[PDB]
Amino acid sequence: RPEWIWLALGAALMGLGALYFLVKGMGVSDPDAKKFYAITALVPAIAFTMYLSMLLGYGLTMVPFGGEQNPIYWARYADWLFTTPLLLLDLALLVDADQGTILALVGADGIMIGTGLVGALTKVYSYRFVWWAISTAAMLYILYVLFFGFTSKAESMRPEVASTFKVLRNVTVVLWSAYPVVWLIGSEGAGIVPLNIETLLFMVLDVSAKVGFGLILLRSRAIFG
Ligand SMILES: *C/C=C(C)/C=C/C=C(C)/C=C/C1=C(C)CCCC1(C)C
Ligand SMILES: CCCCCCCC/C=C\CCCCCCCC(=O)O
Ligand SMILES: CCCCCC
Ligand SMILES: CCCCCC
Ligand SMILES: [Kr]
Ligand SMILES: [Kr]
Ligand SMILES: [Kr]
Ligand SMILES: [Kr]
Ligand SMILES: [Kr]
Ligand SMILES: [Kr]
Ligand SMILES: [Kr]
Ligand SMILES: [Kr]
Ligand SMILES: [Kr]
Ligand SMILES: [Kr]
Ligand SMILES: [Kr]
Ligand SMILES: [Kr]
Ligand SMILES: [Kr]
Ligand SMILES: [Kr]
Ligand SMILES: [Kr]
Ligand SMILES: [Kr]
Ligand SMILES: [Kr]
Ligand SMILES: [Kr]
Ligand SMILES: [Kr]
Ligand SMILES: [Kr]
Ligand SMILES: [Kr]
Ligand SMILES: [Kr]
Ligand SMILES: [Kr]
Ligand SMILES: [Kr]
Ligand SMILES: [Kr]
Ligand SMILES: [Kr]
Ligand SMILES: [Kr]
Ligand SMILES: [Kr]
Repeated sequence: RPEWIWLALGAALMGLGALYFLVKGMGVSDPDAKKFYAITALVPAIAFTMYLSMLLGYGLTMVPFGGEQNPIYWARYADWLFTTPLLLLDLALLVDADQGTILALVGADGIMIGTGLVGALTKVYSYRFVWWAISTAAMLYILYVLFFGFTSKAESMRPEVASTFKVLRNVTVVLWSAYPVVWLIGSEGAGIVPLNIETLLFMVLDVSAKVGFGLILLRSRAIFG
């Protein structure tokens, strides 16, 4: 399986990212700051587990569509189901979002990843893209609440919080927006690029969205109470 190279590198970078965050957090006692270390280290730990599972051949299924048997890594969606809500919780704790907003984001993130997977398992080529469209609408709902709602909340807090939140907000909009496009061009969608290139592109986005995001958050004074 040519994609195995990117599964192995993906596992190695998520694993080292998780260990990095844990070692950096050992120099921290602030209760507020520890909550962000715990969440931010768990995200690449979950991704490490799912990349290792896919590398060893677990979390793969064949879906017939477009008159072919198509390899679909469903473990990718299992990873995203747990990690995308932890990343949204990092942002929600930074701007001290209320519990209702937190539930609405988790729910919307559940629809985004759930309909993602339904589309990936859909046997009628055409309907794959209806589910992609619903998943994308849910992502746009999330990015709207983050970009407009959370910025407004962050601007009513201390400037250190507004400043860190804006950088994390900018990275999230850019990286999250790439995912639906990679799905469209990859083996899950139109099959313009082969599985091994889809895997490489998801791996770069995942490492950027977990380790990159995590470095920006945990280097900031905004996480201290
Ligand atoms: C750690 C990984 C992260 C930040 C993953 C993000 C994943 C997405 C934003 C996925 C979104 C998708 C759509 C909006 C369209 C349909 C397919 C998905 C699931 C790739
Ligand atoms: C600049 C990046 C913004 C990304 C988050 C929003 C994603 C798109 C979702 C729905 C459309 C929102 C309408 C945007 C108009 C701008 C309004 C304003 O700046 O006052
Ligand atoms: C056929 C794979 C189903 C995915 C389980 C969440
Ligand atoms: C699906 C679009 C979400 C934006 C809310 C105004
Ligand atoms: Kr590797
Ligand atoms: Kr550690
Ligand atoms: Kr956590
Ligand atoms: Kr996991
Ligand atoms: Kr895990
Ligand atoms: Kr596994
Ligand atoms: Kr799995
Ligand atoms: Kr799983
Ligand atoms: Kr998982
Ligand atoms: Kr988990
Ligand atoms: Kr969460
Ligand atoms: Kr996020
Ligand atoms: Kr959240
Ligand atoms: Kr909710
Ligand atoms: Kr929910
Ligand atoms: Kr979720
Ligand atoms: Kr899922
Ligand atoms: Kr579409
Ligand atoms: Kr999808
Ligand atoms: Kr960015
Ligand atoms: Kr970015
Ligand atoms: Kr986009
Ligand atoms: Kr998109
Ligand atoms: Kr496409
Ligand atoms: Kr990418
Ligand atoms: Kr990227
Ligand atoms: Kr980043
Ligand atoms: Kr860090």
